[PDB]
Amino acid sequence: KAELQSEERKRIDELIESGKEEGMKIDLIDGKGRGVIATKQFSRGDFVVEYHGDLIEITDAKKREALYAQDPSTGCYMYYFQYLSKTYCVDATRETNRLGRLINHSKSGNCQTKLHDIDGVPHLILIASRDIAAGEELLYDYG
Amino acid sequence: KAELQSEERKRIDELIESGKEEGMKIDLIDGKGRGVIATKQFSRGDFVVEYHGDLIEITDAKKREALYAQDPSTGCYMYYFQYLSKTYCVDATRETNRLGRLINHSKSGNCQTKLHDIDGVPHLILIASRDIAAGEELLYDYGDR
Ligand SMILES: *CCC(=O)NCCCNc1nc(N2CCCC2)nc2cc(OC)c(OC)cc12
Ligand SMILES: *CCC(=O)NCCCNc1nc(N2CCCC2)nc2cc(OC)c(OC)cc12
Repeated sequence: KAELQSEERKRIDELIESGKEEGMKIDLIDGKGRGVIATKQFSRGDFVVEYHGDLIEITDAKKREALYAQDPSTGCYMYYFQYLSKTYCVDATRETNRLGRLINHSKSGNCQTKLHDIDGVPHLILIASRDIAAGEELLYDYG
Repeated sequence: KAELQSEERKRIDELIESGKEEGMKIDLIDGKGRGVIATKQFSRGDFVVEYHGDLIEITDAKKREALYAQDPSTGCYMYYFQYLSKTYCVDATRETNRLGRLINHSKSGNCQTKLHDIDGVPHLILIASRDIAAGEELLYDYGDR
């Protein structure tokens, strides 16, 4: 073990809250376009990056969705989930410098999502679903 | 006022439970592209069409989102809402004969959303936000409002 689990949790909390993202970079994938590449090896289970965005409840998510007035054909950055009796939305619509929202989707990726609680506040993170080689495209799937 | 409210509530319920979607058609909208055009007049407040899809709970919404495994850049047909303190999703991903999911979005729209109850079951419907003349493209706004 619990000590090591608590200590790894602390390192994940510190990375999440620091504002820093390492071990990855934006690159153009041949025949695909923009994507995120691992610039270091990842082991199955390792923290990759947060899917960073504003955490809001469903009422505020509806207010935001109504006001963006963006066309739905271009995709949505608002992700919904339930956590301890509440429904939340991680709204990553804002065009920030964060890499989590840039990781492409795949029918079989090397990143999976997990909810990571920080003092009763859930964070949507990407963890490695298998071992990842440096240079591989980071690809998520829901799962 | 209660009589007119009840008569209309029954009119909306019958249309939903019959599958028939009258006064509109699929068309190449002038100067834009594919959409839905009104083929009759609609007064402000009138029922236009339901945003038809599978009504599911959040657990099943997560499983479907995981199974479709679609590229998120092409848009999403899964609409999340709260009704009587419970979370729902109307999933219109399936390509059916239904027109509601084909109505284009616009903040300058002529259709607004409303949650319409049928024996405790919420249905997401589109209602005319203003008068709509025949030949106008139907366009939705997410607002109530
Ligand atoms: C990030 C916000 C977002 O994209 N939300 C998507 C909500 C579900 N998708 C969707 N919803 C509707 N509605 C909901 C309320 C009545 C009309 N119409 C849609 C229409 C289209 O295309 C015409 C799409 O395309 C993906 C999605 C719709
Ligand atoms: C109809 C299903 C759907 O489109 N769901 C949208 C979910 C929110 N959008 C979104 N989410 C993520 N996540 C969620 C869990 C970690 C990764 N990544 C996204 C990435 C991209 O592009 C790279 C988009 O593009 C619109 C949306 C994402």
